[PDB]
Amino acid sequence: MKGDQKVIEYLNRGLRSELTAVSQYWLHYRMLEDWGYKDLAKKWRAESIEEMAHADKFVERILFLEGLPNLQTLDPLRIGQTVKEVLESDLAAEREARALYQEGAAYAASVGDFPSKNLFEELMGDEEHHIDFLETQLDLVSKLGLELYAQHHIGKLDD
Amino acid sequence: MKGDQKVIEYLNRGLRSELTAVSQYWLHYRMLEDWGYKDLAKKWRAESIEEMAHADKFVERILFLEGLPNLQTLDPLRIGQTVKEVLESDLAAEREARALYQEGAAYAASVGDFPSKNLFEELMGDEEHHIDFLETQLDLVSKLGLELYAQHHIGKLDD
Amino acid sequence: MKGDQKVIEYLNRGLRSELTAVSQYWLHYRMLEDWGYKDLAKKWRAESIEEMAHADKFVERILFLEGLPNLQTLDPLRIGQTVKEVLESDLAAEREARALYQEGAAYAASVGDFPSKNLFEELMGDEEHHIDFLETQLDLVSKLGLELYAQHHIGKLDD
Amino acid sequence: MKGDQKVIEYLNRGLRSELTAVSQYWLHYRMLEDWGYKDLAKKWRAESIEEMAHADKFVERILFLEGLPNLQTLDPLRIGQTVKEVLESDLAAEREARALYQEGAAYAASVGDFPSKNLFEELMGDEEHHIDFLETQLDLVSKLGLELYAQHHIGKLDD
Amino acid sequence: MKGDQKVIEYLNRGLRSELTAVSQYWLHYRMLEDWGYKDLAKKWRAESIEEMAHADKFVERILFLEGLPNLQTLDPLRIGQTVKEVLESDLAAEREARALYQEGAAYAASVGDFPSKNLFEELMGDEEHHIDFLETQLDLVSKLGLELYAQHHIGKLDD
Amino acid sequence: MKGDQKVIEYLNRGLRSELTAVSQYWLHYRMLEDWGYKDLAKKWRAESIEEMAHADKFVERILFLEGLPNLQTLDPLRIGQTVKEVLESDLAAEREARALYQEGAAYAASVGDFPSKNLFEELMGDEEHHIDFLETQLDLVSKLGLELYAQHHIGKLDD
Amino acid sequence: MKGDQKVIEYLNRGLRSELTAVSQYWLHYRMLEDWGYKDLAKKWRAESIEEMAHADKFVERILFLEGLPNLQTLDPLRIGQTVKEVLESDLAAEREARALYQEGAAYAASVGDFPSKNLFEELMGDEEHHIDFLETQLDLVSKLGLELYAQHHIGKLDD
Amino acid sequence: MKGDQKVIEYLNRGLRSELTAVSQYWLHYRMLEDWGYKDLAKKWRAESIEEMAHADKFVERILFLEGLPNLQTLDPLRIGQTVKEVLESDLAAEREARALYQEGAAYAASVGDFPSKNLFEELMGDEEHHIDFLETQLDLVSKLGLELYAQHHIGKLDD
Amino acid sequence: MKGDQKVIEYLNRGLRSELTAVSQYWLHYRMLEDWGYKDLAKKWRAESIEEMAHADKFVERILFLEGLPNLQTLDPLRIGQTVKEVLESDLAAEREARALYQEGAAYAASVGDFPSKNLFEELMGDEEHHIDFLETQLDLVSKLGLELYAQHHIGKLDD
Amino acid sequence: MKGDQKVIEYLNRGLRSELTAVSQYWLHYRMLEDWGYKDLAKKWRAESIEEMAHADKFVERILFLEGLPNLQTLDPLRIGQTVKEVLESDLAAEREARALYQEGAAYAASVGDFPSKNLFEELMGDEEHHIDFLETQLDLVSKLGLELYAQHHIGKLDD
Amino acid sequence: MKGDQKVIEYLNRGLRSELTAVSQYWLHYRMLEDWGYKDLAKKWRAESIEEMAHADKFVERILFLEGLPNLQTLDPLRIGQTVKEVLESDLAAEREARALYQEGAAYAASVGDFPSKNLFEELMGDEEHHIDFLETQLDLVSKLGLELYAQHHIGKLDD
Ligand code: HEM
Ligand code: HEM
Ligand code: HEM
Ligand SMILES: [Fe+3]
Ligand SMILES: [Fe+3]
Ligand SMILES: [Fe+3]
Ligand SMILES: [Fe+3]
Ligand SMILES: [Fe+3]
Ligand SMILES: [Fe+3]
Ligand SMILES: [Fe+3]
Ligand SMILES: [Fe+3]
Ligand SMILES: [Fe+3]
Ligand SMILES: [Fe+3]
Ligand SMILES: [Fe+3]
Ligand SMILES: [Fe+3]
Ligand SMILES: [Fe+3]
Ligand SMILES: [Fe+3]
Ligand SMILES: [Fe+3]
Ligand SMILES: [Fe+3]
Ligand SMILES: [Fe+3]
Ligand SMILES: [Fe+3]
Ligand SMILES: [Fe+3]
Ligand SMILES: [Fe+3]
Ligand SMILES: [Fe+3]
Ligand SMILES: [Fe+3]
Repeated sequence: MKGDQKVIEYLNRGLRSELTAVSQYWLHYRMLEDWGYKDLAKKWRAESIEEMAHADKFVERILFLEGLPNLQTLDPLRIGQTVKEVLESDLAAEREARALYQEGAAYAASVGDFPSKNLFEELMGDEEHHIDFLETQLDLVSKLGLELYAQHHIGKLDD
Repeated sequence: MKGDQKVIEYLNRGLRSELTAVSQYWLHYRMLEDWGYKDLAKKWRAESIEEMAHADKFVERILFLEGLPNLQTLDPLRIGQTVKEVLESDLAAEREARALYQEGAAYAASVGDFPSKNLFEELMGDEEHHIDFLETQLDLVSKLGLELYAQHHIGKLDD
Repeated sequence: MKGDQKVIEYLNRGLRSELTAVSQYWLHYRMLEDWGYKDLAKKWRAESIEEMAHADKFVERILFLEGLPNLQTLDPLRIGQTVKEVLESDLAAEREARALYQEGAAYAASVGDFPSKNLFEELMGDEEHHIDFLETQLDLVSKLGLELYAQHHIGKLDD
Repeated sequence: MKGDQKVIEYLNRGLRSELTAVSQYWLHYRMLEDWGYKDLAKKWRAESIEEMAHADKFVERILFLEGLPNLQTLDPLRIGQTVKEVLESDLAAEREARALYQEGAAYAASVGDFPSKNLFEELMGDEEHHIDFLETQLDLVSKLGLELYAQHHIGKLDD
Repeated sequence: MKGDQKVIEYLNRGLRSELTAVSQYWLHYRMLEDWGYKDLAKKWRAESIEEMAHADKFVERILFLEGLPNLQTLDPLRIGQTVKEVLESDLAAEREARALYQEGAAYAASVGDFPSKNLFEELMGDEEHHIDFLETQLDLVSKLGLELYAQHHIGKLDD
Repeated sequence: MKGDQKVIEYLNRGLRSELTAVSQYWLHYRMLEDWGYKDLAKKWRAESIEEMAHADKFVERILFLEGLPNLQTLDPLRIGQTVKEVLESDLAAEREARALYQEGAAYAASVGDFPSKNLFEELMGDEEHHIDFLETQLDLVSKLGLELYAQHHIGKLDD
Repeated sequence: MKGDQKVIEYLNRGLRSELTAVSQYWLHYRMLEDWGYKDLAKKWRAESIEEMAHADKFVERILFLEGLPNLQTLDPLRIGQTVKEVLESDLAAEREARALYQEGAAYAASVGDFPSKNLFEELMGDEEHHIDFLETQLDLVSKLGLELYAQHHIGKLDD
Repeated sequence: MKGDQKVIEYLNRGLRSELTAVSQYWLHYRMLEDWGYKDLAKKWRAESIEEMAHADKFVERILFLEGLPNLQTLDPLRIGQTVKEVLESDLAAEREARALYQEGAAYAASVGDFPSKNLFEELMGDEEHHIDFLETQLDLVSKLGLELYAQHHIGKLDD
Repeated sequence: MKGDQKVIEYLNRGLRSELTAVSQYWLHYRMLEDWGYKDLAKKWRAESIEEMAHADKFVERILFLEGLPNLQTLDPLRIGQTVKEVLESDLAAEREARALYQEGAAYAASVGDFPSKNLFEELMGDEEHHIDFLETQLDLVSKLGLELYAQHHIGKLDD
Repeated sequence: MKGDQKVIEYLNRGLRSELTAVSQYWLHYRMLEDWGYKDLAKKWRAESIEEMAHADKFVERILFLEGLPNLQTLDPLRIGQTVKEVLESDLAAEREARALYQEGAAYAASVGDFPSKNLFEELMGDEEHHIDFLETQLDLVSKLGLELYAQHHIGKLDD
Repeated sequence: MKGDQKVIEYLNRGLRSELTAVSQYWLHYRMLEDWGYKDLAKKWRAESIEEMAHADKFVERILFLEGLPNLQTLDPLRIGQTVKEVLESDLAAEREARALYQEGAAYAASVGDFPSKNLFEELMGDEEHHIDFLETQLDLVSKLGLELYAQHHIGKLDD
């Protein structure tokens, strides 16, 4: 069905945001695993897979609206080299995603593309849940210190 | 609860749209069965039953808002006499439904009737899924030709 | 995440509305049980627990937006002393809740806080379902009289 | 059955005390969840639900004794801004509940209302168990320091 | 163990009160069955069996305290000739049982026989639950009229 | 085994009584169903089948005693045209059956045919149970009025 | 159904007999338990519950015959203070019950009330089974002496 | 319990009748098996075991009534030497049993020993069922001839 | 929570009383096993374990009230050298425990420590059940002689 | 079987050692629970129950050897008031138990009482396992500090 | 492995002891069965089978140590002709076995054959368990008399 070109543009900007989140969370999952925080690594793997679903939803909507999904590039990655830097890096990216979806939802509503508006509003609520999670971890690092926070999430050793 | 009269009017126009879709999909299901495309007939039966649910949701909302649901008339039916004409007939009807729900949702939002707005936005997304399906079938008829497309969906013979 | 102060205010006004509904439905459940209408008492218990979930959703959102949830006060209770007065008391409260959520949803939409808007629109639809229920009971009391209506819902005696 | 008016006043004071504890524990559950202490949040949610049952027990006894349960107001809430302050706030409240139920039980015994006396004595023992739990948490904070105590109860990360 | 003689006299008075309630409720169960109110008959059969357990509890305590249980006589029965009269007859009896157990409990406490005090307080609470049930049935008769109340509890016809 | 001729006569008079009861209850079952009292209709069907068993027991005994069972005629039917007339019609027939079996049992005892006496005494007790049922329904119609009595037994609507 | 007045009198005399047996067996069950003969106590509990069923059958028949069941008084109790006196006390009561039922059955037969006759003949056979049991226990006490007889039935100690 | 001496005499005459039936049916079972009519032999074994139960019931009643059961002698056996003679022999014995029980039941009723009367009336009905069976077999031999009747009941050959 | 010092002294006296009962019953269990009365040994083992739970209840309450539980000493043990002496020794001890808990409960009530009062009243009732058991065993020894009583409880031989 | 008197003395000294260990571990279990170290409390409860088994084994052996078990007194308790003092207190007691059993085993071996020797050698090995446990906990407190050690064993909060 | 000759001698003396115990317990099992004490017979059968295992353990060890097991002769049997003589006979034999194993264990320890020492110490402990059993039975015969002791163990009659 031919879609509004500017909505398609916002969907492709959202696709690039999600592809950045997928790789930034996956690399941070494998860095947390390499550092030995196996329970933090488990959660970051699961968050990267949640963003993979979001990327797919954008690809599907762009094709339905007869646009061309662009998966060639990502937004710049932010790679942390301590557990606190990983939390901070992912929080900054997720704030930028939320603001993009707020703008995409308002734009789509202004042209009557309510199903696209509802996809951006659904993803904006999911990114505020990711933000809540990341802010909470940084709250614990502030109140307990980074070493008590991270030690709690080392996890179990493999068989 | 007494509703906005113009919202009730949009809900009754949507009810008439859905009653037309129910009968137009059911007659096309039974025409596809009569022609021998039993897998296409199965899908059209299921789409007619999805529109029956949509009609019921409009009847329920109109009564809650103390209006009088009107099931006496349908919009003009479009009856195809080849498989491609059936696809084209149902696509034209479903585009008209989507545009009605886009307008009903915007109107209800402008008067603060957010539950009615959300019913129209939910049905608008479901009709874009029906549109996607119908456009895809016409894409296959364009790329393969009608006879290869239809032959694939003849289905199994009855016991 | 720091939220819009006026949205936080609407969420706290909604929290007070729900805390009033929880206690007003719970007291009416126990009054209906004391009067012997055990099937009406069962339904009012379940409605009070639905409003407990709504109160919790407001507390969670206010904290996420870094506000301070205020559970200290309720709106004035309306306590019925006949079954019809209980129906009327709860209907008047639920109409006031619906109108508050309609205004909170419109305000949050105007500042781009779409997840808060969607929480108010979800609760507004749930309160219209509660309104529908309460209006229907008062319709039956109007058409049958209070004693036939209430006698039907006396229920079973305890073992 | 018409009850002693002063016993009904103690039962209503108890109802206010429990309504305060329900909301103080629930807000503290959601604050501990917001801060990331998910095992402390689980336990405060369960203690709030224990106080909801106590509130219900008072509403039921007041109606049986033909009084009017008053759910309009709470005692002043004490909201803590650190985990230690939440423990201290709830301990102060629960000490005041215990002393009220000690007095309610003695009064009801002095007028022969032994079923009400036994409700106040049952709830006094329950509040001493709550007091023992909160004193134990403060004892751990005193011996280990707040950060070690609170880190132990961060809990597991959500799927 | 040799008991206080006056506590054994209160226990025997209680035994007579329960034997009266067993027979008054059983005759009323069979009268309600004879009249055709099979759901009211089921409930009075179960209340009679509850009073049989109370009678047994008194026989057991009297023998442990080395007294002689007296089952020879009952208090005067009150037999109702309409459903409302059966409710009133059993309410009057149960008010007299409650007042006896209030006095038995106070006496036994004053001589330190706390296990007997606790048997009388347990049975006083049970009789207040019976009193609450019978007051509730009379409340329904007052609000709906006897015929609507009794018709609801006719029950099902036997296979 | 050749039986007493006069006992055989009483057994054949009892067979005619039962054949009348079978058809009078079956026709009243189908009249109650036609009028919409489906729970009364269920009970009357079951009572007609109980009388079918009684008819068969008479046929079996008459043949054992080498008599000729006569199923050609019935006693005059009493057909009610309101629910109260159906109750009254069946009560009058069942009183006549009971009196016949009382006389048959006394006659058979006077000639030493104790197995026939015991068949009449067993059926006389079963007809007093049917009488008890019918008297109870007429008691409820007297105390509640016919419309409250019958409305309670309308039953459930068919799928 | 209006019954023979003198049959009703015999049924009420039988009801008083059974109410005496219920309480005399229950008190002897609890005396045997208090003395430590737990297997004798089990059997006496079960015999008291058999007499409770017999009392109920008299109440049901008296109401069917439109009489007034009288549960106000018992025949004089016979309370044993050794195991042999308990056996002797219950045997004397049960002989008096059997003779009453023999007379009630003969009277009811003389007026044609065969269902009442059969209730008295059924209870007379059950009381001869109780007599057989009690005579057998006294036979064992005669042949073995009371202490060997009673020691065998001390039973098992409670967990 | 000391019984009526003449009732005891009738019970002992009935015991002798049953002991004769047990042995006469058992010998005929084994003669029918020896002749090869295995289905007739099965039925005669089962009838002999039914008479064993009847003999035991007489022994039990005689002892309860403090008489001395006499199992020393039987009534003269009638031994058939063809299948028809076996049927005829057992029919003549069973007619004599039925007449004895008719007289025993009338005698016991005349002295008020209703439980003994009911044992004789129960056995008289069971012997009329045995008579019915035996008369039916002789009816088939009369209508089909002995060889067709007996051939049908040869049965299956043993593994 | 800081407790009343004199209530803590009664709780410690109770703890000493229970520690004495645990060891007196356990030594008596092993003496009855040594003598071969295996069913009496099973029951004394279980009563000792009941007193272990009572001891624990006192240690828990004393620590909650911030006292120091004293397990260093026992009251003087009474060791029996025959089965009758073991019964008498344990009865004397349990009478002293019961009187202590009667006094502890009255004292705690007089200072408003109702949870401690209720622990002493619960244990007073439990010790009256122990007293009833031991009095019953002595009653059997008095009526049957010690050898018949003890032989019944020798029990089964081990595999 | 009459045992060596000095072996019996060593068994009674061992019984006193175990009774001291039972109460010292049980009081420390309840102190650790009161302080909030629920996983340490679980382990100390289990160790106290292991010592209860050891006490019982001494009672059984002393009775077999015809001695008199003495449970009247304990060795002086050592009560810790920090987690490290509890570990130290129990280690000092368990070293004294091990040395007693080493001496008892050598003595019993010198008089040929090999089953008693093997009971002391079995308990000496079990007390070295308890020593190993306690030394390991004190090793962790030395290497990590008391607060890290104890925080790890706080455990889970109760439902 | 070639063993110490004197250890082999002690093992063969122990084998002869066990073969004597096997046959002496088996003959006493069958004498107790013949006299009718079926529960004593069951226990003696099981004890004979325990000694069969002990005999086998000696045969196995003697062969491992390259000796020649000698099963040709037994020690003199002691055959009781009353239940008390059977108990006394088996106790005297088992005391002699225990003393032999005490000496065998000390001898084997003196030559370093610790596995043989441990076999003798294991059997010495098992024979002290058999001694305990037998002494206990003789204790019961002393306190109750032989006839009360033996009557308790007559057991159940065979199907
Ligand atoms: C802050 C105000 C309250 C909040 C946020 C709240 C929240 C909740 C929630 C979320 C549940 C369901 C718990 C679950 O299923 O896991 C619940 C249960 C319950 N609440 Fe409340 N509640 C509140 C006030 C009350 C009041 C005022 C009463 C009665 C006076 C009450 C009585 C109950 C009872 C009895 C249940 C358990 C119901 C059952 O298990 O069937 N609640 N509440
Ligand atoms: C009117 C006099 C009484 C009547 C008609 C009566 C009737 C009954 C019936 C029919 C049951 C069996 C209920 C069932 O299984 O559904 C029963 C149970 C019982 N009755 Fe009575 N009863 C009477 C007096 C008593 C007395 C005087 C006592 C004791 C003082 C007693 C104690 C019990 C107990 C304890 C049971 C339940 C037994 C169990 O569940 O194991 N009853 N009674
Ligand atoms: C004579 C001193 C004692 C002896 C011989 C003893 C013996 C025993 C034995 C053998 C058991 C396990 C029972 C079974 O599993 O069948 C046990 C259980 C128990 N004991 Fe003791 N005990 C003694 C003192 C104590 C003391 C002083 C306390 C507490 C103050 C105590 C508290 C318990 C509890 C609570 C259990 C049951 C534990 C459970 O079921 O989880 N015991 N005792
Ligand atoms: Fe995303
Ligand atoms: Fe995200
Ligand atoms: Fe649709
Ligand atoms: Fe559609
Ligand atoms: Fe709500
Ligand atoms: Fe609501
Ligand atoms: Fe509370
Ligand atoms: Fe609390
Ligand atoms: Fe009661
Ligand atoms: Fe009651
Ligand atoms: Fe019939
Ligand atoms: Fe009938
Ligand atoms: Fe009876
Ligand atoms: Fe009886
Ligand atoms: Fe027979
Ligand atoms: Fe027969
Ligand atoms: Fe205790
Ligand atoms: Fe005790
Ligand atoms: Fe130990
Ligand atoms: Fe240890
Ligand atoms: Fe051996
Ligand atoms: Fe042995």
